[PDB]
Amino acid sequence: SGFRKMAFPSGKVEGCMVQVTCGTTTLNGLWLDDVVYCPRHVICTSEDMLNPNYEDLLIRKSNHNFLVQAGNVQLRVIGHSMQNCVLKLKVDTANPKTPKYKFVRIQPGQTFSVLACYNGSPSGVYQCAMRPNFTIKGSFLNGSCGSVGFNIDYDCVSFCYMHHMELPTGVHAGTDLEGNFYGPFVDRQTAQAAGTDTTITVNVLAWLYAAVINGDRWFLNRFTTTLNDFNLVAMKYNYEPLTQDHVDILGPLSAQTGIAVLDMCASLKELLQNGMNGRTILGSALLEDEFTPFDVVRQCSGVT
Amino acid sequence: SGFRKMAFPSGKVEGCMVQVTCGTTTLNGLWLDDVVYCPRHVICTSEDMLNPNYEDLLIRKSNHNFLVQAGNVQLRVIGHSMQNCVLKLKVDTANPKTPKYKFVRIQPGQTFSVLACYNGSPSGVYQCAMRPNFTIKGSFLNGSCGSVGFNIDYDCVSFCYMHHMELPTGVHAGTDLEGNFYGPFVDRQTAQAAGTDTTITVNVLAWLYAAVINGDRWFLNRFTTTLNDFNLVAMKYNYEPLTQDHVDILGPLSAQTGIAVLDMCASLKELLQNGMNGRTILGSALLEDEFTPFDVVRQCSGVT
Ligand SMILES: Cc1ccncc1NC(=O)[C@H](c1cccc(Cl)c1)N(C)C
Ligand SMILES: Cc1ccncc1NC(=O)[C@H](c1cccc(Cl)c1)N(C)C
Repeated sequence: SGFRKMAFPSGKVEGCMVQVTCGTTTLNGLWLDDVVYCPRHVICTSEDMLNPNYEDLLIRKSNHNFLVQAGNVQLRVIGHSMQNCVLKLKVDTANPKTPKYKFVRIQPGQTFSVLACYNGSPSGVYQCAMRPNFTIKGSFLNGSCGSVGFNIDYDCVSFCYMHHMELPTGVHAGTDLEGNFYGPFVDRQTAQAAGTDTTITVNVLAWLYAAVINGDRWFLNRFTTTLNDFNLVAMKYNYEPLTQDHVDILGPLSAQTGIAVLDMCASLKELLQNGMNGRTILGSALLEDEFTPFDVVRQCSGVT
Repeated sequence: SGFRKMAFPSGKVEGCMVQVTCGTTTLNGLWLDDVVYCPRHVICTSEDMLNPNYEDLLIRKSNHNFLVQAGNVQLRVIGHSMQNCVLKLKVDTANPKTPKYKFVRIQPGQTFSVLACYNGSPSGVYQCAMRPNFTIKGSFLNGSCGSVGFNIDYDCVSFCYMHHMELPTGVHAGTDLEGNFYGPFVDRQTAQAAGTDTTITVNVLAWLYAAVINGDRWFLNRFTTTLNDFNLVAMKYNYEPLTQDHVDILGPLSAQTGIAVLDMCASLKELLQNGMNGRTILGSALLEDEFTPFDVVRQCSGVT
């Protein structure tokens, strides 16, 4: 029993973190096999970030200009290329701590763990959701660029995020491991619109199922609703519209608790319209949306 | 910017987790040097747990009855002893992944990360506070016994908790790594009173300082208070009394923000008496108490 915002064990990722320095700038790199991945803005100075021409800035750089250090050992850079907003530094040594890995571009609403790093050293691990607006609400200071997000299936690490930028609103933006930004963001010091964000409805419902499994059942009621009726309430409260695909994904949780998905929707509708009346659910006084149905099943069954 | 409930990187602890089996029961062990540590209830069957005589149950056991497996390798047990509520299994091989470590008995109100494990394999990592009543609100299922709590200073892991029991109320109890339970708990299947819990006042204030540092300042007011006036409010709302030692510990945060500790106390007093009026602080609709002043400094400065 109990339900916590749990991150994956970070060990396999800690063994991949390196420090990358280019001129005056130092940030984090991810060392997988014989390639070190890092944000391309490592080649910029403060005068460049306003509107950098990354192609021209990278032309003034040679393999010997990129300093890569893994703990105390210096890696030898034998190749360098830019792929979208990431730099790929070929080194002469494969990382002996390279786990089984994949690069994946996650969907908005999905979750992942972040290993925050500074100077190539890990400081902490936390669980994040990729917001429907493609930002993440993380915890990152200057020096954290290059820190990554990931999921773990058995022994395989699926890297899904690389931290690049803090927006003027304090929210975070970054790329997949091919260097493609999530959302409309660009890697330059300009005011950037993070669109309207919505609450991940299927995740709130998954968390309500976690609450029932763990004993928090005060919010269950004698009501039901329909997808169209529920979605009229979701639009009013800026919640993502619920689809039959979402209902299908909540099937295991509906089977486990014996509570039909539309009956849980009616509980959510009443919570949206009336609030919590000063009560809490799983230690929270607000509707939590950063747990997927998969996360709830995983945490409630004990998958390692 | 941003503030998250962050756990320490779990890597150094993952390399210590083993599976311990005694007869029918399997739980987690912590392998440090040539000793494997685990809850002593591994020697019990379901008939024993109601009122076990651990001394007599351990007498029916030999070194060969304790099966220890680290990943796929079997460890050879050459000694066994009981220390309070923990068993210490001497093995013939020192763990080559043993980090620099210490055993510490943490104080109530202090925080630590938990690496939840099943069959010797890690499933997730989360940050916990030792409640003033010596329970922890974690996330543990059957099989998680032997999972540990820890803090990390530079390269040294300070192990502070070993999970033993879920109380009928769904909260968690365990021991330090010498086998002494935190609180009045005993390792037997009996109804056990977890005393009245209070909110960790110094931690709520630390979190209010984190909120100001990160831009959430709506709760700041034109008022002040005194330790005695504030403590009249803390007693009414079952908050731990604030002492000058707590004020001293909040000194770095007071120096950084320029907000005197008693002025922050007056904000807390008004939040306690009026609620949040439907607003949030650092993404929360309730006063968060599981961040110490140290955690706030660490997260806000970037300690790795
Ligand atoms: C300070 C900080 C805090 C938290 N997360 C990231 C940063 N860094 C940044 O946002 C900036 C930057 C500015 C503009 C565009 C981009 Cl891609 C990056 N770097 C270059 C220092
Ligand atoms: C099921 C479970 C879920 C979460 N955390 C722990 C447990 N296990 C327990 O609480 C029990 C037990 C019962 C009584 C006393 C003690 Cl010390 C232990 N074990 C033996 C299964």
